[PDB]
Amino acid sequence: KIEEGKLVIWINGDKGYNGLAEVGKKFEKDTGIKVTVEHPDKLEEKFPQVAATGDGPDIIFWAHDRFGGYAQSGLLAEITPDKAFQDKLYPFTWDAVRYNGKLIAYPIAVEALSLIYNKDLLPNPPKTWEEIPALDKELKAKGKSALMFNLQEPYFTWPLIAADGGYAFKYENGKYDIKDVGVDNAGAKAGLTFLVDLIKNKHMNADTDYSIAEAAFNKGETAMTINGPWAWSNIDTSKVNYGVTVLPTFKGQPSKPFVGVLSAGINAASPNKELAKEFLENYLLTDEGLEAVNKDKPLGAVALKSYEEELAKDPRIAATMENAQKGEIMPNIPQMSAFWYAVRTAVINAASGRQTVDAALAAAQTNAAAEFMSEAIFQPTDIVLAKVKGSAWPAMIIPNELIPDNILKTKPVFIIYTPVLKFRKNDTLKSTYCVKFFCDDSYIWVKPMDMKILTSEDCRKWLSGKQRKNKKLIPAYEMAMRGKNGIDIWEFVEYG
Ligand SMILES: OC[C@H]1O[C@H](O[C@H]2[C@H](O)[C@@H](O)[C@@H](O)O[C@@H]2CO)[C@H](O)[C@@H](O)[C@@H]1O
Repeated sequence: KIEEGKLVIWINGDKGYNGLAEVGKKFEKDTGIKVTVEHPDKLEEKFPQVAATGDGPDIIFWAHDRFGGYAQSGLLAEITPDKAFQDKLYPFTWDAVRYNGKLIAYPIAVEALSLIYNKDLLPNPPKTWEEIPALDKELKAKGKSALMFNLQEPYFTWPLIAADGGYAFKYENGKYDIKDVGVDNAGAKAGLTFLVDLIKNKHMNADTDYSIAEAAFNKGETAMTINGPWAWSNIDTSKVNYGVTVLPTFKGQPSKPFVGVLSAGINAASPNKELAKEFLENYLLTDEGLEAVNKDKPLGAVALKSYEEELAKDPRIAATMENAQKGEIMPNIPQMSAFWYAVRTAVINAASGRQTVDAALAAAQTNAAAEFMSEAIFQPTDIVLAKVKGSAWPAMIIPNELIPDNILKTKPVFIIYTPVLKFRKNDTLKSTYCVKFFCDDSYIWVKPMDMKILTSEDCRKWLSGKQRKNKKLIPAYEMAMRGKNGIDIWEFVEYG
């Protein structure tokens, strides 16, 4: 599906993807390059499993917190803007997408959750979470409720959990300590206990989700919701008379939203990196590109200084920014998805009554500390199943140092092997690889989507079943069942 000459773009379903697709059409009009914007379910979960397959996007949009994990797994291409372009965006938005000294994406916009409230039902929103049980009593008498927001995603409940001292990873001396997790300390427990009590006393329901909360507020059934800038569009349509303001305090301390930077990363496996850079820098990251997206669904405070000086007059933006300053910029470290999943499970189990607050958070604490497992990155000397198309044939990835010069010339448009002989590793996925087939000795250039890692257990399973009835592939599989240790790759290149 991904192929040279075209762009496939993924962005989340709550973002202004029709607006983004209008920028895509402008790009297609001027350049002839087709742009397809998609918004699949669970895209932040899917990207790592399909980035190296034919089903990956060239460009992925998400909050920066997922991008450290992607980069550690080699899925993101390094971004290389000159000083002039960097000067166009705020420094702190670049740092959000800096990973191990490298720029790993283009920042787009800054997102924080705010308290949104119906100015008709409630001209004086509570400054404190504590006021809300009594406020809901009063509103229940009038056929309404005080507050509804998405309880299925920890993003929305984290500000309350963090208010009295909950945190993700301890930050000191400019680095995150991954073994110091603040998920089950007395503060986090206090905040999640408050949430569960709101449920128990019937002021909120445990299965309220994004669209339930959205419909409810937009129809005037609830005085308040908690949401981001992307949601202001549908409230405008509603003609609910609404304000956007600072989240309530908990035990006198501000709610502390995790702040996100919507960012666009480029798939390291993509053959369209230069096109992707042209689209992002020259079409999206301009006043008119960003405006088209923002008029579909508000971006928040954009990273682009020129367009932001316009947007910054909006009091809804100022409120976002105030909440952002009371919260934390999310870490981009690879441990973040394990943290999010751990806390997601904890909140859903506690709110539903399926587990206590103490036991839910204690399990989340240990889970959030699990060692991060990066996706493997195709390396030279790796043993693969390679498709000439052409049927899949066992082969070895050849390092550039060993590639016969004639074969180099046909290339598409350190691992220490020996004290003197070292192979530069692949830092990321590549758009093309030079492999050499076993018991065949021919070379080919392949895309990653046409390679699959081949283990020895893979070989046996093949050499044990009905697949062995295909005789021509037996010596191939049985050379590769040896593993890369059992093959002198210098010999294999030199003499077959
Ligand atoms: O709830 C966990 C989730 O939080 C954040 O996801 C946000 C995203 O940043 C926003 O742009 C918006 O779309 O809502 C999402 C939550 O529904 C993290 O970015 C994400 O990694 C995390 O899993």
